[PDB]
Amino acid sequence: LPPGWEKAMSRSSGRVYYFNHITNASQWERPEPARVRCSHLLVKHSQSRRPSSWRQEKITRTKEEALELINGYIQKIKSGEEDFESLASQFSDCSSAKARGDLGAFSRGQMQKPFEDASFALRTGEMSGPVFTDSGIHIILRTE
Ligand SMILES: O=C(O)c1c[nH]c(-c2ccccc2)n1
Repeated sequence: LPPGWEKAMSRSSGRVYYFNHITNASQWERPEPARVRCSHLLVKHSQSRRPSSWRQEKITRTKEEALELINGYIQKIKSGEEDFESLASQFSDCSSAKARGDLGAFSRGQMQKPFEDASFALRTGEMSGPVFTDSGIHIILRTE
């Protein structure tokens, strides 16, 4: 199995699924470049390094409330009810929101490590689960 992937058991259904401990992605089916290109949606919380964004001068939501918001956006994106770009534009606490959350291409050595590791472990087109850094909690979409 590719980097980060492990076989797991669903508590709900008792079916096997696969879980990636580097991206936090999970999927039902059984699943390195010099540069990748990613978009993200960042939800900040009261313990972020900078609890402020273009959306809200003072961010007061708890880390747990940020995680519920992230999980509801992942749900909508996976159901096809919303697309990732749309929710990044509206709700991301990063100023990249104005660019549909696009960060452009980057190599290793540039981003916070849990972000970098998640970005380089995703396949093209693949979205992470919740990824925690000192900025807050991210959903990451690898686009190249
Ligand atoms: O204000 C912050 O802490 C912040 C805003 N954006 C980011 C960020 C951008 C790209 C990758 C990881 C974090 N951090």
